[PDB]
Amino acid sequence: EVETFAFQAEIAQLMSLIINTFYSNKEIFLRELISNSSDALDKIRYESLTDPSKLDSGKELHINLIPNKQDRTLTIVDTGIGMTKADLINNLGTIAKSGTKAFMEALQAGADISMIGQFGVGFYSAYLVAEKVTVITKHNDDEQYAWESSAGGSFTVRTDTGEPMGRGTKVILHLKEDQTEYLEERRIKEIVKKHSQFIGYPITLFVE
Amino acid sequence: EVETFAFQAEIAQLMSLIINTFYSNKEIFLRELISNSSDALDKIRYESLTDPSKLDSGKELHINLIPNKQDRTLTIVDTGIGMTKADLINNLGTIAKSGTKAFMEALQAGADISMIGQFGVGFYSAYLVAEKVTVITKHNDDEQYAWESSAGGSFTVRTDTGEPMGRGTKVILHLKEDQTEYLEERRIKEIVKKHSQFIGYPITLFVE
Ligand SMILES: CCC(=O)c1ccc(O)cc1O
Ligand SMILES: CCC(=O)c1ccc(O)cc1O
Repeated sequence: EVETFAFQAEIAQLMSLIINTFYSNKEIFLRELISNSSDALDKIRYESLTDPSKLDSGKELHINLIPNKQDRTLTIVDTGIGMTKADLINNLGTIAKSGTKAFMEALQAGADISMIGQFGVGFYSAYLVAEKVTVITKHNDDEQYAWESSAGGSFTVRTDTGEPMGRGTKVILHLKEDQTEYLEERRIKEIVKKHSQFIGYPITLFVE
Repeated sequence: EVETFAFQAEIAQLMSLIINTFYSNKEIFLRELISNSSDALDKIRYESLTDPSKLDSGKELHINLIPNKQDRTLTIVDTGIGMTKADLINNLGTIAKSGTKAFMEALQAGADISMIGQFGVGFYSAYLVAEKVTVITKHNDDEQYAWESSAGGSFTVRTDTGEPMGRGTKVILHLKEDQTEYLEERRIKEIVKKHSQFIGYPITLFVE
């Protein structure tokens, strides 16, 4: 059923640093995740140029932001390329061992955490606001998996027996009890206007 | 021998706009190309995690900047993943039809040309300083090709019968007669310090 994995030592370190370093500009987490979704959307778009049957699983390419105040979650859904099980396990598709090394070396050279996505490890900036991230993903090659962590050096992967999604990745952020501002419609609008105003796919902010 | 292709109408338009729009901050072209090389280097690195024989063609991952004042060229060499012939033809691996659409829509909404790489069409910013770009590339799956354009709505692809390179892509910029500043060691250093100081692969500026 549930398989448990250890983060590579470097990714464990990165995460600890994101959770432990005092850093007020937490909002950048949404830019990082939107831009991840935008990159995955490019990949399914590039691939459908040569093989247009890859879109049999969803012809519409978009990003949705779903806050839910009861569950204290913000969900970023994209209909991008999705991850195989192998991708999930290899640090959600990233070059995370050397991306972290490069990042922790930019840090001790005049850079701040906001430059995280330049090293290809943006996803972990989710840990700025979330106490637990759950990642549901579906690639055309493979079945649907749920990936999950509350940091602490381990993550779980299970085949997700719940709701089919067709193709893409849903990042569910279970927010820290003091970061509920990121559930407010006004707050989300502002961040999307400020950090992601020129992203080439519809972004849709759901209402409650 | 030499096959000639037509740029897609949108890419033709983008290029014309890059060549024709008055825009003084031409230097951003080097940031765009370095960051393309860095992305390709990530791809061969991600792929060698699962299959370490993909590095049989070059174990070292780096970017080199080679000015040559006699030929009036600046060459950006990377040992990244390389392009197949198909990739070369599909707009050098980019989503260029819709990336341009997204870009030309950011333009008439408060954005300037420097935001070009956010739409995945950074490569064409080469036309800010070059009268002709020649692209030599080698992917592990395929042979070695030269791709070439002086804009005007057409590009050529030939199998490159010259010097083997092992794996990667070399972008040769044949500079406009008034943009030779980009051949100066001081000028290149400054741009690399200002726009690309935290890129996670060695960048080496060759000397003449
Ligand atoms: C591999 C690309 C992918 O599916 C993905 C990864 C991280 C993320 O925050 C969003 C995504 O869509
Ligand atoms: C497909 C990635 C690739 O080989 C490449 C493309 C454009 C570029 O300026 C440099 C590159 O290395």
